[PDB]
Amino acid sequence: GKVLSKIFGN
Ligand SMILES: *C(=O)CCCCCCCCCCCCC
Repeated sequence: GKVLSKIFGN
């Protein structure tokens, strides 16, 4: 959830 945000970001 933070990845998409942290990995993926945005
Ligand atoms: C927040 O929603 C985290 C989800 C980010 C997507 C990860 C999907 C892939 C999961 C398998 C990778 C190995 C598991 C740690």
